[PDB]
Amino acid sequence: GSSGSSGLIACVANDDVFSESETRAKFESLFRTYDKDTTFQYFKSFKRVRINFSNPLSAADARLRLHKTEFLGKEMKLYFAQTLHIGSSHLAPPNPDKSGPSSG
Repeated sequence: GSSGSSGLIACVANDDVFSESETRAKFESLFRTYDKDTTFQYFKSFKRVRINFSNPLSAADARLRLHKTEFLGKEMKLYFAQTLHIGSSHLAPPNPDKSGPSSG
């Protein structure tokens, strides 16, 4: 699966978590602790946090180890990011180009 989806949309109610103060870290550590290549994307106003992982494994544990779990006293939620971007078969791409794929 060259291009696989391994993200998670964590919904936090603590408006503070959306600050550089520190409250944020705590939230990150929760996931970061698992994977180090995990990326975090905070969306102000949308009260959403997209956490991308390096493998479809951690993403799972990140849910059980989190979610409803009372995060600092406030219950947080987590949804499985549906795919990456719009799919569906469309106008086939133009002729390919020279390339040398490696093993996997």
